This record gives sequence, structure tokens and C-alpha cells, in this order.
Amino acid sequence: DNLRIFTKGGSGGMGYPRLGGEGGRGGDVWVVAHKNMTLKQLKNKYPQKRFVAGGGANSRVSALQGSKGKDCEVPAPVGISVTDENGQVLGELNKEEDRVLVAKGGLGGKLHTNFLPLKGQKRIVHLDLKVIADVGLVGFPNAGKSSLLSRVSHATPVIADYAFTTLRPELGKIMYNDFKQISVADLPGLIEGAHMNKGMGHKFLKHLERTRQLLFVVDISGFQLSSVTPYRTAFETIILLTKELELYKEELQTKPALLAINKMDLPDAQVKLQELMKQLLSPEDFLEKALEFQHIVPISTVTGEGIAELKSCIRKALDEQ
RNA sequence: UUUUGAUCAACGGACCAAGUUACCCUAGGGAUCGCAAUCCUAUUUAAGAGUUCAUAUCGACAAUAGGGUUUAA
Ligand SMILES: Nc1nc2c(ncn2[C@@H]2O[C@H](COP(=O)(O)OP(=O)(O)NP(=O)(O)O)[C@@H](O)[C@H]2O)c(=O)[nH]1
Ligand SMILES: [Mg+2]
Ligand SMILES: [Mg+2]
Ligand SMILES: [Mg+2]
Ligand SMILES: [Mg+2]
Ligand SMILES: [Mg+2]
Repeated sequence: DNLRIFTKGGSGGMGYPRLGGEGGRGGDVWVVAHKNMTLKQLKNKYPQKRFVAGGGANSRVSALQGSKGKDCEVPAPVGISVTDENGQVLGELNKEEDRVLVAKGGLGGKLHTNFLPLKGQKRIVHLDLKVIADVGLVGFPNAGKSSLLSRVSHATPVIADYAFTTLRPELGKIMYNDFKQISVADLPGLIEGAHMNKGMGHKFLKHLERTRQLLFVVDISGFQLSSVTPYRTAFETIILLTKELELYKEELQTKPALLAINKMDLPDAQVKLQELMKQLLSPEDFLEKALEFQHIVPISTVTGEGIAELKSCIRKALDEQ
């Protein structure tokens, strides 16, 4: 849902000398909102990504003025954010019936002025519909987010046995007895830092920006997880999780977030729970500023223990804001 | 006792005569492609730059098809 498109403005019609007058302005490119299903159409159908607008009509005998040209339109999903090639946000078609002048039609060719014709503007426009979920799930690889989403919903999420798996976020809506549906999306496990875009990087991290709230899975196996070389403590992971989010965007840290303990079934994990209870809250032997929302609940996937309790806490936060 | 006379130029030249008709009439006949000169475009060129985990090409200059313009009552 993060495609890209190129467009070209129509050319200006050439003027008719001997009092004929101005030529028509070139056609303009307006990205037009349509049914949200159109997103698949744009990226997949019409593989050629160049969209061109009709050039302005040339002046005709009897000193007819230009026809102003023929505009071209690009269907887009609702809620999409229109951004420039450099990443500048031109606009977002948040609601339907929303058109944006992404490209400018060529200035109408006027014989009296300096320029007889003028060519239409052309540019690369990035179009992305980063998942605007009610809340987002953020965790390290092998955290269990896919397993956690598997139990709450029936989305058959891909289970990441190894790191760098489940690259594409999977949107799952959680039903409640109150008949309220809350969308939860599971992204792939993130690496430490990633401010330099190491490994996976923060390219997929743009999706969380849209999400109103963040869900932090805390794998107890994560505590001192090998991570290949060094072994990282869970307390360290939380600090790094907060630190890396702040580096990518300050607002991300300020946004509401929740904590989700995972893999507490193991008796050794239960011993760690007291370590998790000890870590944070009371000052620890620290090894940037970090933020603790305190919305942490002890649960285990696979065994499906305590899952129902967490659901209530998530709903309370959503209802609050 | 030898000669001269025309924008008679409608130029084989009436000495000297314009409009108008739906108010009309008669006799009839009828019908009932080229060059150039720039400028746009489209396809094939690509000189170039390019490019970067549901992520890119555009495009000099040409070639070719169209549409204009200057170029001839
Ligand atoms: N003991 C235990 N094992 C679990 C639990 N949750 C997941 N696992 C195991 O850990 C494996 C790793 O996959 P998992 O962490 O679920 O995938 P993911 O959450 O999508 N990983 P990623 O963080 O990269 O997105 C699973 O296939 C499963 O065998 C849990 O609560 N307890
Ligand atoms: Mg005559
Ligand atoms: Mg004669
Ligand atoms: Mg003769
Ligand atoms: Mg009358
Ligand atoms: Mg009368």
C-alpha cells in the first residue's frame, strides 16, 4: 500500500498570430479519490505509471481562446497520503471526493508574450496508504506478535520462526461483546536502533506513525535473548525500543502505547516475571529518556493464558482517547 | 498638293446612353497534392543521467507519423 506514480502536465496550445490571441492552458493532473479497492488497481492494473493530461487547444481562426485543455485524473484509495518524490507531503485524500493538483498543466501558449508554447510540468509523486490502524503492534523479532494476533482474531497470521519474517503488516480486527471492532496490525520484528536504516530499517516503521496507539510485546524469552552475538536483557530491550522510536520520530514516543508481556507459560519465565516486575518502575541499574506507560499485563500466547484480560485494557485506553 | 486628327485602352473601334426590381414578365436552358521556417504532440532512438526490502525511471538528439503557425489578391 506504498506504491509510486509519475505524471506529466499537458502542454499549452500555441497561439494564432495576427490577433488570434492566447492558447489553452495545458491539462492538469488531479489525483482523485475512489473506492478504497482502487489501491490494488493502481499498483497492479495499468502497469505503466505515467499519467499524462491533454495539452491545451491551440488558438483557432476568429481569435477563439484556448479550450483550457483536458485534465487527467488518477483514482486513489480513501485515506491515502500524497507525498512528493523527496518525501514532502503534498496532501492526503482522507475523505472521498478529494482531489489534489499534484501536477500543473503547461501554461497556455500565448504568442504576444515571450513564450509561444510552454510544456506541462511533470514529476514523480509517491502515493502511500500506510495502514491507519486503531492501534499498532511493535516488537522485536520472535516476540510473538503474530502468535498474539493469531489467538485474538482468526487471520491465520504468518508465524515468524526466524527474524526478518512477516515483512508485510497483516491487519486484524478484534471483535468484542460490545460489538466494537478494533484493528490491530502486526509488523515484522524491528532491529535495535534502525535510525540509520540498518537491516529492516524504519521504512516499514512509517505504518506505526498512522496508528493511534502502540502495542509493545515483551517476550520473556526475549529477556537475554541470544540475538546471535551479545545477548540483550528485556530491560535493555524496552529502553532500546523507546530510544529507537524517539530517534525516528519524537511524536511516536509521545503517542499512547501499551505493554504486553509474552511467553510467561514457562516456569523459568514465571521467575523472570518477578524480574520483569522488578525491572523498571523502581530505578534499576541502568546499562534515551524513555517513556513507561505502565499498561503492562502478564499473558502467554500458545497457551492462551490471560489473553482476555489484555483485551479489556486495550479497549479502555481506546475509549479514553 | 502635300499633310494632320483617339487610354476609339471594351485596344477589328456603335458619333452620343447609368441604377433597380422580393411588384415583375416572356422565350428557353439547367438543376429539382505541393516546399520550406519554427512549434507542438505519438511510436521507435537513447546522449545521458539514473536509479534503491508489496519502491524509479525519466530522458538529449534523431528518426518517423499527426495538428498548428509563419510562408501568397
Ligand atoms: N513458549 C512460547 N513460545 C511462543 C510463544 N509465542 C510464540 N512462541 C514461539 O515462538 C516462535 C516465534 O514466532 P513468533 O514470535 O510467534 O512470531 P512473530 O511474533 O511474528 N515474530 P516477529 O517479532 O519477527 O514479527 C513461534 O513460532 C512459536 O513457536 C509463547 O507465548 N510461548
Ligand atoms: Mg468590345
Ligand atoms: Mg476586340
Ligand atoms: Mg488580332
Ligand atoms: Mg418585400
Ligand atoms: Mg411593395
